Amino acid sequence: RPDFCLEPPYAGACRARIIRYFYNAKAGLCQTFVYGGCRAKRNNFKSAEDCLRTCGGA
Repeated sequence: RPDFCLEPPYAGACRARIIRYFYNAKAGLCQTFVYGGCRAKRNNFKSAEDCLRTCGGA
């Protein structure tokens, strides 16, 4: 699995409330989180499908 998928979700410092997905590697699930709109890291997807396609293979 890609290393960036193992990183914790990153809201960042900005003040928007944008629902995004991250791969939760303990759960083995893509989950939602609130992204603030700046400085996104890579474990931050616009859909569950994109998250799972990227992060959701061994």
